[PDB]
Amino acid sequence: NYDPFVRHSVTVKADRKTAFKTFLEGFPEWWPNNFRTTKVGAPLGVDKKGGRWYEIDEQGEEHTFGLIRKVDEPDTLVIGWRLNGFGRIDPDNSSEFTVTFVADGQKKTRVDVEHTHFDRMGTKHAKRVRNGMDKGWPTILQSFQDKIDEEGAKK
Repeated sequence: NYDPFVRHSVTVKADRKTAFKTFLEGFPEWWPNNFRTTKVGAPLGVDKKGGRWYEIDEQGEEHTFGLIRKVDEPDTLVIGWRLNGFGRIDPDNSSEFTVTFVADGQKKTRVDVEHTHFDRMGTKHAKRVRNGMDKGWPTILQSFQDKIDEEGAKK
């Protein structure tokens, strides 16, 4: 991905409702990278009323934030990139990925994320992305589907 286009696809075990919940409404409460404090797992994570991904930073609530331009219910989320591992550099502006949750009636949901702007824009752009995405974002998706599995049929 990212060189041509970057796409995220996960399979949710309990409908688009839980996919959206676990992706937006619950940012820092699952089991991935989002469990570390002031990294991506402080008592906040995502702001529903304003539309941005950020946590309460220890220095004074001044965290890099995910640029939500569209919060379209449990369906689609168009957000610009922020930062994951807290050990990486990102512009906190462009990137932009359209999160498309494709609902499966049997309480299943395949999300297909179209991401194309910042990372695609060449070696160094994608290189600064890889600086801390590699052990975060893909891993987020794992624990993401895993806690969703809990909400669905793990228990």
